[PDB]
Amino acid sequence: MKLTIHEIAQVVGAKNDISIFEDTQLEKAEFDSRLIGTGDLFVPLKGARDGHDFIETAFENGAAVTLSEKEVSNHPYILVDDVLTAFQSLASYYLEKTTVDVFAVTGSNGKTTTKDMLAHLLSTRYKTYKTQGNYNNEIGLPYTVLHMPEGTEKLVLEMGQDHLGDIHLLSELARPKTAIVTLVGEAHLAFFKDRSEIAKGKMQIADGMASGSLLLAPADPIVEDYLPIDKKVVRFGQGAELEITDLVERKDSLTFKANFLEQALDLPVTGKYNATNAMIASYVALQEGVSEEQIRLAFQHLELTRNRTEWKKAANGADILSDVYNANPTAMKLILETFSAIPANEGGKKIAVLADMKELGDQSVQLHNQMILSLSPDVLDIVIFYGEDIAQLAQLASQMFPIGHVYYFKKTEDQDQFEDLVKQVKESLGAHDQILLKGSNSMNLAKLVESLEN
Ligand SMILES: CCN(CC)S(=O)(=O)c1ccc(Cl)c(C(=O)Nc2sc3c(c2C#N)CCC3)c1
Repeated sequence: MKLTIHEIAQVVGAKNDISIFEDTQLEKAEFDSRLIGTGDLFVPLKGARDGHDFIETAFENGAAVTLSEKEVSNHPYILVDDVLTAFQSLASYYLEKTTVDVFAVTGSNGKTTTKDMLAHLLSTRYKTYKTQGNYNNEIGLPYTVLHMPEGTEKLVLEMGQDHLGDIHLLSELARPKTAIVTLVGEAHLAFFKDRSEIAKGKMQIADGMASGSLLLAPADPIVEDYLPIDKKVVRFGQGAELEITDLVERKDSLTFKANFLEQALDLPVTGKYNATNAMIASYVALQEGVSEEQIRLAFQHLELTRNRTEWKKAANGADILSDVYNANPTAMKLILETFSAIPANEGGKKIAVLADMKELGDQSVQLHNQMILSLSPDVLDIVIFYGEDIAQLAQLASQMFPIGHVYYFKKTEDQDQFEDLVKQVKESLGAHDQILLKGSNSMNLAKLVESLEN
């Protein structure tokens, strides 16, 4: 980065002091003590287990200074009322000191996100950096910002939402110079309430933006009511200022033409949505002074962004939901709290498959049991456990849940009842059920996901 514990304290409001600590120039931030390095800034967040509980391991790992809501004794700490708020303010501040251009985008999608494409085009000319993975929430954005490489010219940030107001915060924090809203009214829209609201929330991407700023939004009527009053708005879709005049789809390729470009564009993916994303990514790419060719050239090669956490279907018209990345306690603890908000499909049955999360370290087993706090007999009807370190967690669930509502299958260097997990799951999973598969991606975990789908 480019900060100092003294500077940060100043920025956050170090309720303590700092004149006491050396004031060493920092290397970078981490909330995952297991990621901290020498001269880094530790930031203890409220995860599966509280972050503070890892401050000591932080320093043993390299921490130079640590954010904290309490006295740390014998270590450089910045005392604040709340770590996440402080972490946010630090990102907000950094964005002001970097004077880097921020491009906000809302709407992951799937194959190749508008976030990755827009970034891709901007790279051809400027040193750009983008939200890595799904770090598009109130923790990921500030993380992303601060992790920005030295001399970053264009920063493309993605902003997801779970509750109406989450994007208003993100926008207020990053102050996008430009923004894009792809939208797609959710189904069982967990936590949220309905399309019009989902639209009210994404449209908040504008709040932090300056007057006259370029905001791209769908032609879809459901946004009308929430258009900004003082921003330059461009609508995209059939009929709108920007529209796909022509599209052609091969078996696994695609070519489309945009009413503002003069030559079609090729994309190594298939979809009218990928088409719109690329189009909207380009229009913006142009505004930043990038030749239509550098673009057409750029799309030449892309980079499928491996699935992403989105619902799907097992040959059974069932509502799968395999999370392949983010193999950590907090991730699963949330991935659960969510999956257990959305009531059920048709019948009303809730299944949940869980397997070992590698690399949690020596405290792996202790870490898994922690999930027992996120498992409720009332909301979850059946819970299946696959793995080894997940064993004590299964035993705990079996004692908390109804008789027979839990299942456990072993998997080690000696055994692997994957065969039996298969069956059990098939038989257990009804054509009107929802099965959440979460946990480290393993060769087998992948196979099961397969069978389900066939
Ligand atoms: C990517 C942003 N979020 C998703 C957008 S997140 O859910 O993954 C999210 C948010 C905050 C934290 Cl603190 C974490 C996290 O890494 N927690 C972790 S890793 C690890 C432990 C642990 C805890 N407790 C115990 C030993 C190994 C994750």
